[PDB]
Amino acid sequence: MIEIIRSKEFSLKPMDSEEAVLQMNLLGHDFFVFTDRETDGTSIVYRRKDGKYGLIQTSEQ
Amino acid sequence: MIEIIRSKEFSLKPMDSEEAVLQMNLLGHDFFVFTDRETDGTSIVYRRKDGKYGLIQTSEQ
Repeated sequence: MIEIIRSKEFSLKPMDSEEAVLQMNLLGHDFFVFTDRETDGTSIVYRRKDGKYGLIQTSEQ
Repeated sequence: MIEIIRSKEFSLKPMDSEEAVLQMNLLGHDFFVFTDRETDGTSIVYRRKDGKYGLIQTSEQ
């Protein structure tokens, strides 16, 4: 049985995806939360095992 | 060489993590973007291979 774990802080301090993914790779986590200082908005960086990375962008609706 | 791919839409329509993770599991994606209608804020649901799920919450700073 799973638990869905609530966690906000990975790094919230705004940085590029390259920056985020960098640290995503340090944890070895399949994904990392970062905001992009451009707009200071939330964008998540994930490990695309195809040789890419999956970037998501949320600014609410 | 990677590309960081920009994509916002997985489902932005606000739903619980359970709801999101459900569909995360339909894609087989290690993670899924959903907002939580509670506050209508962004929270990402990810596949914790430990038998959990990783939930992230972003409401900006």
